[PDB]
Amino acid sequence: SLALSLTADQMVSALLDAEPPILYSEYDPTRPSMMGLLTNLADRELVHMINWAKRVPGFVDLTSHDQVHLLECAWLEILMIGLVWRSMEHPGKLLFAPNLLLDRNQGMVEIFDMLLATSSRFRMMNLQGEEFVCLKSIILLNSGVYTFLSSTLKSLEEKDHIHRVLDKITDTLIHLMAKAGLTLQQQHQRLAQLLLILSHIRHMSNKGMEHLYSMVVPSYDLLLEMLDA
Amino acid sequence: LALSLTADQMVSALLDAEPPILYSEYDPTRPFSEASMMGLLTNLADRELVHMINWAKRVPGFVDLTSHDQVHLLECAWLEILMIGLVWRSMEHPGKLLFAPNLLLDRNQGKCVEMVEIFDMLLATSSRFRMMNLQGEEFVCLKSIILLNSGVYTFLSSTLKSLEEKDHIHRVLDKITDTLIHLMAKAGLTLQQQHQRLAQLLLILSHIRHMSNKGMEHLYSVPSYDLLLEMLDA
Ligand SMILES: COc1ccc(N(CC(F)(F)F)S(=O)(=O)[C@@H]2C[C@@H]3O[C@H]2C(c2ccc(OCCCN4CCCCC4)cc2)=C3c2ccc(O)cc2)cc1
Ligand SMILES: COc1ccc(N(CC(F)(F)F)S(=O)(=O)[C@@H]2C[C@@H]3O[C@H]2C(c2ccc(OCCCN4CCCCC4)cc2)=C3c2ccc(O)cc2)cc1
Repeated sequence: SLALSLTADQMVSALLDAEPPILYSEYDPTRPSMMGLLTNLADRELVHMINWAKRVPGFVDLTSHDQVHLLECAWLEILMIGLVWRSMEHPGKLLFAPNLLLDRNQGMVEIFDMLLATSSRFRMMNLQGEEFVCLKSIILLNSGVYTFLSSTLKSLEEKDHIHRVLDKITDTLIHLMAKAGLTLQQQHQRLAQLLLILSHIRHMSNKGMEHLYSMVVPSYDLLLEMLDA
Repeated sequence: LALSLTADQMVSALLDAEPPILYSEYDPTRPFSEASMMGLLTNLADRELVHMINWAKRVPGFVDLTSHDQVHLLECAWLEILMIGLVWRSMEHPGKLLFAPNLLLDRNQGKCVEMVEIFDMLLATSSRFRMMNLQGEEFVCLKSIILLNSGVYTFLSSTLKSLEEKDHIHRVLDKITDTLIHLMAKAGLTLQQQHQRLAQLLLILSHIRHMSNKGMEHLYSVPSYDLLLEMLDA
């Protein structure tokens, strides 16, 4: 596997090159709904996410089935971390798209507040683009790894592979911090601080999901089809 | 005092603060029904909660926070703490959850649901801990991280006080991180292995959050603010 042979700098480069573009809401600036705009935006982001996933080093070494399970578990967290990153330089506001910039007053409010808090945390920490892409990849690989239903040798090799790629991403994060001039202590601390926020993103994704089942999630089969294509 | 602790004193303080393992209500009618399974687990959890508050009060830095912030952290973290305790106890019992020494359940007895899905996840966490050879000293660090980290991002914070509280939480979390690293360095791990193992332990916390959320979601009808406040004051 090419992925396990990458240096820190090549891992960063691969992830930066794979980044999807920032998409616009289909809001017509000449025409005078919220869920409609977000749904349409998310549906377009999802197509890019599948193609971005395929470019995350190590991801395509997995079976199609395991690729889908990871996307199933991670998709909402990935959209959410994207949103939080885009919003970082806009305190008090969520930048769903350049033409859909919302404050607290608008759009559940609970989930909004949590997204804003994550954004403030990223700002306070001076989160860098290179760090962002590492975290986004970690979410993809980590979110679904503990819930693989299979007991075959293959499933064991797949889990092991995921853990090895996650270790590479960890090495990458540490290398970026050492290059930026952080001491060893600061490196371990900052890595912990970044990984701990992932647990908040899991939470937000779960609450988002919970607030939905008062009323569509991409199915296994839909995701499998999108991967195959 | 908490920010002046060395790695070794932090470990010591956490080890000394560990709550006892409780027993489930003696001699329930077996086999279990949904109602009585939930009855036994609820009673067990309610008793564990009192000990958890006493344990929390001894986590270095926790009692420096306002009562209000102490409660908010326990509110967000309590189920994750019970869950990580269960996973730790179950580590040396593959395929089984050790709710208590006298309540050791295998997957088959999860099917008393609406349960089995969350059981499977708990078992997977237990196997992950086993495979990684998770040590007691590491466990107590992780459990403290959950307490301090789970509720820290959802402080409705405008005041300088709220900012100093959050800063304090982050400084104590940094100390726990240093502590975990020190334990790993002492155990003989290289620098690379140290960073990797720390990452692997912290990433499991995200799965424990998930299990806590799903547990909550599968609840078809939580310790109140007032209960938690009262237990802290006492
Ligand atoms: C269905 O899944 C959820 C889960 C939670 C919520 N939410 C409202 C709550 F149900 F919770 F009340 S939410 O958590 O607040 C969610 C976070 C943020 O706001 C919502 C939203 C958001 C809306 C709608 C959507 O549908 C797209 C999926 C529909 N498609 C998938 C497969 C093809 C056909 C159907 C996804 C995402 C956001 C978003 C958007 C973009 C972004 O780049 C970043 C963030 C809403 C929907
Ligand atoms: C039988 O039907 C199900 C259905 C699902 C599950 N669950 C999945 C499974 F665990 F079986 F795999 S579970 O819902 O996720 C939940 C996790 C675990 O089992 C339940 C339970 C649990 C019960 C109750 C409770 O407090 C109840 C209320 C507490 N008090 C608050 C204020 C005063 C009044 C009440 C907390 C916790 C557990 C526990 C318990 C202790 C522990 O040390 C570790 C774990 C289990 C059985």
